[PDB]
Amino acid sequence: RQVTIIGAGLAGTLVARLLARNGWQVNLFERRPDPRIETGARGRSINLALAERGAHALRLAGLEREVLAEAVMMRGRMVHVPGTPPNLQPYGRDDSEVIWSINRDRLNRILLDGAEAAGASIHFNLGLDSVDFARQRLTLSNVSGERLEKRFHLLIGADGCNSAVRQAMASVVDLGEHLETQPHGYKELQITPEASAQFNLEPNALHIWPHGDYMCIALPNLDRSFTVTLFLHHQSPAAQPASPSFAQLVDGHAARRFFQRQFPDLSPMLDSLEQDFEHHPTGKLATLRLTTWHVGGQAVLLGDAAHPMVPFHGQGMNCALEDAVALAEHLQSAADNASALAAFTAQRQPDALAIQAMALENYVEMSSKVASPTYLLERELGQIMAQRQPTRFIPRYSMVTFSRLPYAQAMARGQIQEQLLKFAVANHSDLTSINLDAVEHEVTRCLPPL
Ligand SMILES: Cc1cc2nc3c(=O)[nH]c(=O)nc-3n(C[C@H](O)[C@H](O)[C@H](O)COP(=O)(O)OP(=O)(O)OC[C@H]3O[C@@H](n4cnc5c(N)ncnc54)[C@H](O)[C@@H]3O)c2cc1C
Repeated sequence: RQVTIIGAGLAGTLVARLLARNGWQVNLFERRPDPRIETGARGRSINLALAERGAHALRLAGLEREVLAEAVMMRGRMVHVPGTPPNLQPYGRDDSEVIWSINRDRLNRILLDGAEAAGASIHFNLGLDSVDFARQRLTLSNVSGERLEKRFHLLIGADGCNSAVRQAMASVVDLGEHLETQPHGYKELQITPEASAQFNLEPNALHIWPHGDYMCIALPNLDRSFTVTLFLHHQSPAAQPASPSFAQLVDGHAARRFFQRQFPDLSPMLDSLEQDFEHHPTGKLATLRLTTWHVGGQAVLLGDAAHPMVPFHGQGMNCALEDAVALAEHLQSAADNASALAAFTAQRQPDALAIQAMALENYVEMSSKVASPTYLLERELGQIMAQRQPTRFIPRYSMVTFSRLPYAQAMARGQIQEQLLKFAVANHSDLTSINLDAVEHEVTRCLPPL
């Protein structure tokens, strides 16, 4: 059984390992050069939040130990707001609930080694150009433009949010594609080990600078450098045309004044802010949903290729790793590749839609809009119910971040919990008019333990 994978990123390299371990002949093609070839280059790859979902997918592949050896433990959040230095807000309810920060290039190199150790052949410096589904052949382009034609039996599209495989599929089947762009862009910035230490930025934490309609978030690296992401409107809306947006930050000097005003404890650590701002492009935020992820038994999409999402729950990589495991499982036990791909799509598509929406709801949190009094009372009640019934009432964030519950079931339980809270608080001022024992009974009736 032979398979061709396009894209030696996170999902593609993991599924290569799993399939090769299961006895598949795996050929993996990647447009970029092999990052394991030693150069003088200082890598500027971002650090990623690896949660229990991703960690478990790596465990199944036998790689968790190697990845975590090169990852920084984030025990909690540091929320930077004016008035006092931040204190750690620890994760969940014990020490075992942490998030790991792993550098993208480090993870990629570990996955590549893992894929080759399992028997996969990885071919770099070759970009997928086109696919011929009738004759079962695809075309790759090399660095100078030479076009190489190859046979495939099964094509896995793991080539990212602008997947060339997906583009090829659209020419033979209606993907039912819907694109939802968001008004925020992002810019990746860097903190050196020296800057971070000078201003005492805690390495073992996730750092956030909230500011209503815009914000920054930073994740640590092994060498004490941090990667910072600014999220900010591309343009100022028609109302509030003076509100901050990238269009006002016409150059690095404007960027610097923006940070000095809005993020004063962060600006001094951004040594290369001006250059980073001008040299790096402003990224776009979008969600892309497809009704179908496969063409018969010939081709399938996974990871960012199948379901681009906004980066606001730190789950795109975690979802991509989950995808790789599921795809390998379905391909190993299916009647033909066509059955495997349909079964895989039916399992993972509802979960992808769920995290895409929950990421957007996490993204919608980033707003200057105040919390309703109703909302605050619901939150207080939910914290009490979480204490009294910790196996039934679990905040949706913890279900997503610290468990392996399928995304769609996390969203379903969150819906039940929110309905329960909405009716318990409906026409009550404060908490003292709410019968907490009666509410706890409703929690027991409506939410089975996990
Ligand atoms: C700012 C930001 C922060 C994020 N933070 C997090 C986080 O904290 N946690 C998290 O879980 N996720 C995070 N994500 C999401 C995460 O980066 C992605 O979901 C993840 O990288 C997708 O993995 P993938 O393997 O599907 O795609 P990729 O990692 O993008 O891999 C695609 C690969 O295919 C290759 N390729 C592309 N086109 C071709 C072609 N034509 N031919 C051959 N090869 C090709 C590319 O070179 C690349 O190697 C973040 C995203 C952004 C933008």
